[PDB]
Amino acid sequence: PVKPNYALKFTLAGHTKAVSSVKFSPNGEWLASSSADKLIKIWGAYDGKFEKTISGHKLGISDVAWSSDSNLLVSASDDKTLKIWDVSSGKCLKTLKGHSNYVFCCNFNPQSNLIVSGSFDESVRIWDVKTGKCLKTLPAHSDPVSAVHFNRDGSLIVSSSYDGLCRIWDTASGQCLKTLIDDDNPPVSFVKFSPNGKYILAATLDNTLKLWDYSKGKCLKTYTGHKNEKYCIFANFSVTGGKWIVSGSEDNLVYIWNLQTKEIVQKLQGHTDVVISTACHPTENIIASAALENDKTIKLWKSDC
Ligand SMILES: CN1CCc2cc(-c3cn4c(n3)CCC4)ccc21
Ligand SMILES: CN1CCc2cc(-c3cn4c(n3)CCC4)ccc21
Repeated sequence: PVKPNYALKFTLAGHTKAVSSVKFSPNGEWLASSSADKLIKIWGAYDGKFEKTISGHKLGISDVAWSSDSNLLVSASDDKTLKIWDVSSGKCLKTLKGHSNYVFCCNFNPQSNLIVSGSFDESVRIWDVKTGKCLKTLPAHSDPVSAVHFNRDGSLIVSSSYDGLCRIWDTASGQCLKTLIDDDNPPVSFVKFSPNGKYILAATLDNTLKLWDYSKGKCLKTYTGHKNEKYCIFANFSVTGGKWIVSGSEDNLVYIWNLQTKEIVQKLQGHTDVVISTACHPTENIIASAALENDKTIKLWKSDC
């Protein structure tokens, strides 16, 4: 396919403040959302049907992430903690304490025995899921950490920060293996590995996404056309159909680029505030998007390709 044709299927209302993050469960059945309203909500991935609310954080939530078996969630909160949740029972299994300021980002490793987190306190922490203990504190950056992500076999962590750096860490040793420096260093507002783990996708607050070969330490692709100067917006690799890059934008649109040609192939209209988060379904051509305070809704979009 040369262009996808995503169309709005469902609009999911329920959060009473800005939505911060949406994530599809690895088994494809569910969507989790986090919000400034201190809640996690679970929704059906295919019908958008509200399932349940998970509560417990004392302040807003900035991020949520699924374990690989789709049975657990981890959330990152302004209350300086992460919480590990059993989704079926709703129970908080562990409260991960150690960060000294807002926790902004989180992720399980593929094995899901570890959680990585990034904080306003400028550190990256690695946690043991089963014990709830912090295993390593990495002196990762000199400004708030905007994103953290494990690669495909969990051996590496990538982190990004308003200090303008992306760094690659050895999970086991905690050593910094790579620092990515462009010809300039605008604040990096998001980063994640490509599915094959050979690239990293990095968002910067100069309306630019970049695809890096992080080993070579060189930029391969650049994506522009959207607006991103203020917020940390999630971006994605869409791989179920055509190979796209997907991102939210501060002009209330979802942007989709051809990964190879860097050309915009679709802009999804519907939201009425900044689209802060997008997620791509693991097996179907489905995108979830979520918006900030003036909108508060989550949208599910489906394409034939
Ligand atoms: C309520 N607000 C305002 C904008 C915003 C942004 C985020 C966020 C978290 N993460 C990202 N954006 C990218 C990687 C992790 C969370 C909460 C909020
Ligand atoms: C990744 N970075 C860059 C700037 C930033 C800002 C905040 C933040 C959240 N909240 C505040 N600041 C005040 C009330 C709630 C969290 C993470 C980050």
